[PDB]
Amino acid sequence: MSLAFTKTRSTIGIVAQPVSVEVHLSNGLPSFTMVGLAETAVKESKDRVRSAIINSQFEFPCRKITVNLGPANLPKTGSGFDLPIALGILAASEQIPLTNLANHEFIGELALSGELRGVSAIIPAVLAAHKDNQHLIIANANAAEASLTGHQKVFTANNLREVCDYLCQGTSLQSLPPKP
Amino acid sequence: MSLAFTKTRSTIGIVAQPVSVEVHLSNGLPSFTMVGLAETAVKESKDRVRSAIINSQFEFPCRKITVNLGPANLPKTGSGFDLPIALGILAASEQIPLTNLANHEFIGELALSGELRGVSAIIPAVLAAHKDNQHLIIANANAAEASLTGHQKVFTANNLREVCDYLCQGTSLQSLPPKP
Amino acid sequence: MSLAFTKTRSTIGIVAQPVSVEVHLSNGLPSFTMVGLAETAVKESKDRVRSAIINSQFEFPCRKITVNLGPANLPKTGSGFDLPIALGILAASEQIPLTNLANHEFIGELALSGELRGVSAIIPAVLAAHKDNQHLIIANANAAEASLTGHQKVFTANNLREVCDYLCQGTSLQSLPPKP
Amino acid sequence: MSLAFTKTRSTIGIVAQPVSVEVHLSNGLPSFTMVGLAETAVKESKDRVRSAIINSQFEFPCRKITVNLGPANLPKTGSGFDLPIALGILAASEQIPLTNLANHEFIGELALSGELRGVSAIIPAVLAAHKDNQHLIIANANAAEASLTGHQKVFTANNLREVCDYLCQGTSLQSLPPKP
Amino acid sequence: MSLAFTKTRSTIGIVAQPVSVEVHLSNGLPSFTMVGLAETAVKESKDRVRSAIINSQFEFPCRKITVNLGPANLPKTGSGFDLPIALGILAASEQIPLTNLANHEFIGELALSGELRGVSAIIPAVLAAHKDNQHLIIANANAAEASLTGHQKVFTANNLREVCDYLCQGTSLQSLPPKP
Amino acid sequence: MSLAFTKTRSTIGIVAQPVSVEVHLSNGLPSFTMVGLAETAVKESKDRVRSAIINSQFEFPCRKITVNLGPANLPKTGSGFDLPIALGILAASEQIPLTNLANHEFIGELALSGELRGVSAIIPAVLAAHKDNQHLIIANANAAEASLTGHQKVFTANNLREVCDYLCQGTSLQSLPPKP
Repeated sequence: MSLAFTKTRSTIGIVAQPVSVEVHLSNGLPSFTMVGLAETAVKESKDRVRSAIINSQFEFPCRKITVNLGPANLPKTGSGFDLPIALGILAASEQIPLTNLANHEFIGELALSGELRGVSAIIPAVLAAHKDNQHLIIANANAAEASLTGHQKVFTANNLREVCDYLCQGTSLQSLPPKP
Repeated sequence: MSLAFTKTRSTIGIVAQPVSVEVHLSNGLPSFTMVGLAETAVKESKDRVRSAIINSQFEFPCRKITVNLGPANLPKTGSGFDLPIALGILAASEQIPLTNLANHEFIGELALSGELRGVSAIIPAVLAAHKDNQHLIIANANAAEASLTGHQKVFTANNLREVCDYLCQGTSLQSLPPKP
Repeated sequence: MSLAFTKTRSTIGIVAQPVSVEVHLSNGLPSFTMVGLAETAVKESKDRVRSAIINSQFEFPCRKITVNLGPANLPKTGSGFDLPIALGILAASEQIPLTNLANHEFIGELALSGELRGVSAIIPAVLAAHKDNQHLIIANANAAEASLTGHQKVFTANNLREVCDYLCQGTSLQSLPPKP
Repeated sequence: MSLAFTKTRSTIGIVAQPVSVEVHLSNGLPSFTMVGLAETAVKESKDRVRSAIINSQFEFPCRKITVNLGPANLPKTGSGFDLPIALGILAASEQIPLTNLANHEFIGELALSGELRGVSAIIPAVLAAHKDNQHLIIANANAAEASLTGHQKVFTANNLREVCDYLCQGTSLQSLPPKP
Repeated sequence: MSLAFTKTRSTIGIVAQPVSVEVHLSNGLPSFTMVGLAETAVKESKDRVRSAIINSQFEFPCRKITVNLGPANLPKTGSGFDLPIALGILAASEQIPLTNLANHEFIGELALSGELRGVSAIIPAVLAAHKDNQHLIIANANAAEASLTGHQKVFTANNLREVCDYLCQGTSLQSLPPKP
Repeated sequence: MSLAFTKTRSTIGIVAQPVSVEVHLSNGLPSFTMVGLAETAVKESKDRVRSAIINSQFEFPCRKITVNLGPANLPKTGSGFDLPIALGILAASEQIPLTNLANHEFIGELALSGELRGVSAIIPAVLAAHKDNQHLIIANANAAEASLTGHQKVFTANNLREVCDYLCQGTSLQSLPPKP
């Protein structure tokens, strides 16, 4: 069977509580289910992620998908849950080796072309990821904001193809710009 | 490809936050998903855009239509998203050459005849468009309001066919009144 | 094509905003879609219009109906939108020549037999139609209330067949009784 | 044709406004639509009346029933709309001659088996039916409250077949208020 | 005829209002419809009744059930409507002699297996049953609370099959153990 | 037959009322019904439990599931109802002997891999289970919180297979950490 456990961060107040996106593909009819108290802003990432995956020259599963963005108590608010979901889908469809996601935290928003967009309130997530020793991968638009941290384990990408190539083969991504 | 990008502006308060209308025509059955936090454009812009496209002697895709409006975490209020969405559908269906959509914004609401009615609070959009060096193509009913600025590279249109010809061809569209 | 426009009024407070009912018949399956922020009272006019057209010895289209009500950002409240919509459907289905609907403004709801019924707050609509020099056609029940103002160029009908006859061949259509 | 115009009264505040319950059996698949701002306590009248009409040895049409009860903009709120709706449905089915509902106002809900039940706030309906010159009909349970007025033309009954007889062949409901 | 009039008591304020649970069984496709102001806790009772009936080695009809618990204007907020509904459905499909429900008031919910459970605020129901001289039947768990009154004629049971046998044959379920 | 009961606790106020979980597998089409006053956080457990059962190398019933968690008046508002539901489903589908669950109480949510996660406020459940003398089984993440009571019979586990072996085979494992 195939299931993937991607990591990310959700901000509640000042602390970015860890969140564990958990995709799981079944053999039933091609539905799409999201649980874990997903707010409307994050409950509509279904079609957005579908388009961002199809447009990046990938195979979007024709299978019963079931995302589980939850510790079931915490409601999810931000819009940065598209990159974790897309990478979880790809990893659970065997298009990405699941061992690449060992210790990475992904935060990003996907357009309909696969291009990544900048989420808001990124600093708490970067601080939490640094404190947890995890690698963080964010959209280019947040590179300027996260440059202050000066943490050497943060990478920024332009689109989903960049992140997929980095995970599968490690093409160096883009690092973060120098501290101001 | 079947992916098109368009630009418009949503007015919250006094600022006109740029919006990125993204249309992606998939291969499934007829659908018109409109992700992005639209309130009254959700289920109303669909039918107006469909009828305006059909009545202007255009092919309406018999596919799964996914429309994603600008930033995900930004409620979108006005009714002027019919022209950007219609042009995005036409571009994604190749009925318009999308290589000429880069420098132009679009604002307006479409009737069922393909005619362009006048949206409210338009001058902020003109200011923003000129600041960014973009052509702003608005409905004829807002020509009076747009003429105050006298900004060059701004235009106004009677119906959707006028704009589609101004893009496919290069016919001068309407210009603006000199300064009534 | 199968596309007809009608005019009516929407009374809020002391001002009767102009509303342009727009009807389009497409080739899809049977359906009836309203647009323009129509409230429950307005949005429930579908069945009333259907039965009023059917019982008046007219032909109700089997096509997909699509009614767009005037400005897309103005909620519609009154119940007098049944007559404009019925006339729009008949005009779009070629049952009526649509040149007659040029300068007239129609108000008044429809019973299930095709007979017209009165609607509250009719004086502002009469005033607005007077300022625009538009032939107003209202339900016969509203004659006893409108005629007190002694305003001419306003005609009152009892059933949809009467209005259709007046538009097709100018068969009188009664008139507001003397001020008495 | 298939149409019927029953009558009843709706009580808001102290006054009881006239409410013309109307029916139209259109050709098509089985269906049932209750137009006219009907609240839930009226919207279950669908099943209530269907069961009453199949438990009173009557025929329930297999046609697209369309029960409109206006004035449309009046928020019907009571629950004694089952009897007028059932009578109108029967009349539109040519089971009850429609020449008998000319001067009869009906009130009182229907039990699942056919027996009429008592609705609250009946006195204002009695007062209005007195100030219209109508044969007001109520459930037997309301005889105690109708007696206080002592008015005539206030016949009452226990089940549907009692009131169907008072209309078709067998007159003399013979349940006038106990005391003048 | 597949009809059954069971009875129960609804408690609002201090008085236990009478409730007449009425069940019909049409000849259509399988369905289920609860009529009246059935609150959430009541309308979920459909599956509870179905499971309790199936597990008790009874026969669940494959018909278009239609449960109506009047009056239609009194909210049914309690949860002890499960047992009366199950008994009515059984009696409708010639599974319980209808006559045996002559003067019995049933209160208490069910589980999937059919075992009865206690309900809150039982004393007023017993007081009303004594006043109206009905053979009240309550859940076994409610026996302890229904002792302070000390009224006779009140029976208790744990399984729905016990009540079915008592109604069909008569087995003296229990005797409401006395108090000092 | 295919009916299985499981026990758990819901914290309402300061007390942990028992919540009997009941699972019924009918013969109809594949479905899933959660009867009882279950909030979104609880009725979103269908997908979680299905995925946890499938991914643990178990068999998920291809039947009309019907989950009831009584009483039908307590607003079940916890987040650790997934483990009792999964255990009940497995027992109902003759996958776990039903005699094992006769004395144990279960708590803890599930992931899409079957691993158990830590619910909030486990202490009241431990206190109530000790008072009633039931073997409480909780997720490993709650071991630290459950250690500060000193009560034995608080065995823990990491995934569904662990608890299944604990019941089926008897591989008792894990326990409260010493007594800090």
